[PDB]
This record gives sequence, C-alpha cells and structure tokens, in this order.
Amino acid sequence: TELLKPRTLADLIRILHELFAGDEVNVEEVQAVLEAYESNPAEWALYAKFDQYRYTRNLVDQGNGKFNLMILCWGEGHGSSIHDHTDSHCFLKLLQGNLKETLFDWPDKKSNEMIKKSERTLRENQCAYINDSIGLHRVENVSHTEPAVSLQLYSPPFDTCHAFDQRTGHKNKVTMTFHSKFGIRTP
Ligand SMILES: [Fe+2]
Repeated sequence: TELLKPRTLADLIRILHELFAGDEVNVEEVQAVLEAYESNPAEWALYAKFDQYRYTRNLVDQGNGKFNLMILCWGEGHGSSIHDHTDSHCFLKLLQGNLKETLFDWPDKKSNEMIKKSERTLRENQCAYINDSIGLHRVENVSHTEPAVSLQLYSPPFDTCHAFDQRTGHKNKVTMTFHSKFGIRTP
C-alpha cells in the first residue's frame, strides 16, 4: 500500500509486481500508478512493433502469472472488435496518440443491434479501466495521421475474449495471440 512515481517503465514493472503479490488487487492503486508513469518512447520503443493491417499485441512482462503487461500498436484506422475481458481487470494507458473507447451494453439474447452507451477519447498518459461488469468496449485509433501506442495490463491473464457482431449481438470466441514477446517477434 505504498505507491511512488515510477521513474521508468522498468521501475513501473517492479511496482506492479509489488502490487500483485497477493491474491486480491486494489484497482485504484494499479490505475493511479499507470497514470503516474510519464510515457518515455526510448524505454518502450523495443515493444512498439507495428503491423500495417491491424493492431498488434506485444507482451512486455508476464507478472509471475498474475497479470499480462503488453503494449498495443494501433495503425491509424485500426480498431478492435467489441469484446469482453474474460472476467478480468483491464487497464489501458495511452503512451502515444489517441484512442476512442466506445462502451456498449451486454446485449440481450434477442438478435437486436447493440447501441453505444457512451464514448470517450483517451489522450496521452491517461489510464482507463474496464471490466466485464462495466460493459463491452471497442477501442479505435481514428486518427488518419498519427499511430497510437497503449500500455495494457490484464489480471488474471487470459488468452480468449469474445467478439460481438454489432448488428446482431452474436458473440464469437476469439483467441488472443502475440505479435512479439519481450521484444522478440513471434509468428
Ligand atoms: Fe479491451
């Protein structure tokens, strides 16, 4: 329950280990610390590996199996589908550029179009939080000129999240994969 400003991404990763030592998690302490790290591109550029057609997930640290810490690279116009988070804590800090998170309601079992609950446009260094009991979201880099990089930490770690047909609400199970791990590109 001691939180200092993390000098560096590596300092950040150490603090996050201390916070995730136990069984439970204090969601606001994790989020305060992410927001406290000033984005420093020289420290994370290794992991900012872009693909031209969709956003990539670059694993930075496995958190002794209590959380995945990854960085996501969004090419301008890249978006996720609408997804849940497998009953998990999900933190998203912007390291560069801007993303637009659109919050949706869990659809009812009718084949009816999901409609936006709210939206908000995250700017650099802000850290947002979502979990399944808040709703489904969809992050997008709607910029046409600038890429986005975001830092994200999920606990527990999960490989599979669901994708939601926006018109129907029908879900499909999707399996997350990694563009790189620890700076190393994994096909
Ligand atoms: Fe998400």
